[PDB]
Amino acid sequence: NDDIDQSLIIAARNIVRRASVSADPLASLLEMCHSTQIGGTRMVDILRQNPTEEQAVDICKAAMGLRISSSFSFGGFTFKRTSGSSIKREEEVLTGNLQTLKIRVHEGYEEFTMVGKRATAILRKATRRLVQLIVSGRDEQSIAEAIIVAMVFSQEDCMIKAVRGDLNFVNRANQRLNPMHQLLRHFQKDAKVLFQNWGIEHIDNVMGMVGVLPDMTPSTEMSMRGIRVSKMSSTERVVVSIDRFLRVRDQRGNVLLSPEEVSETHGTERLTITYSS
Ligand SMILES: O=C(O)[C@H]1[C@H]2CC[C@H](CC2)[C@@H]1Nc1nc(-c2n[nH]c3ncc(F)cc23)ncc1F
Repeated sequence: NDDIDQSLIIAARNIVRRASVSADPLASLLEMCHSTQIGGTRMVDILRQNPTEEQAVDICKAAMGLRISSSFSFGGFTFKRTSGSSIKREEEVLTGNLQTLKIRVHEGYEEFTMVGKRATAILRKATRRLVQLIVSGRDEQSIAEAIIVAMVFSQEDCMIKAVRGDLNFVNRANQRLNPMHQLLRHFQKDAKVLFQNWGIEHIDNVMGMVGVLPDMTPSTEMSMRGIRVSKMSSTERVVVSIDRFLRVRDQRGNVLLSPEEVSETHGTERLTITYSS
């Protein structure tokens, strides 16, 4: 039933936002999920039996020890590893404003699939290197957003040095964002410099694959390095941890979800959401 899911998501998102601004968001979130009711039934009972995988929903599921999708969310996009592997190595890099950031750099060749509300992509990358990106979204803006995420996700030096400012982004709870999100929010405010310094190259026009330029204009002759455009599976469930501030981590310690990665809501629920604590 799609009506339950639509309302569950709407409820989950509101709960995570309202909990995130608490002193102990995890406690606050557990209180809200126990008493809030969707269409009569208690929410806890829905999470236990509902198959929906969503950022806010999987946060709530994780909060009560339920298995969730191994995939992780970054910049709104759901990354699933199709091939390859990497390992973590806390490096320290230098931005284009001489600000130092301690970043978890991933070493190894990986293949991914990015999925978003308004764009998808296949992303090949390796140690601080974007090999290939085949984005395919709704329109210009939705596709640019997907490329910005890919560039920041790649951890390439040109992207790091493309920073032109001091990164002091905070969240609803007025806490500093972790490095990778600091970079992301900066290049979402304006990706002008990022796209210039990324670099262009000559492309060999193949069907479907169309190139794109730093101004977001196509070309069958030249495109940006590794980035192509186009037009148009199973789920592994795994145990996950959650801490005070609703940061969900897999066993290997990588942040799968956080309040920072939940979308905004439309708030036209088909079922009855009574928010009790
Ligand atoms: O590293 C983390 O703790 C999180 C942070 C928020 C989302 C992202 C990006 C940073 C990351 N989560 C995860 N990242 C990765 C990953 N694999 N290969 C990568 N290359 C660069 C990168 F940058 C992250 C990754 N694999 C599993 C994850 F679960």
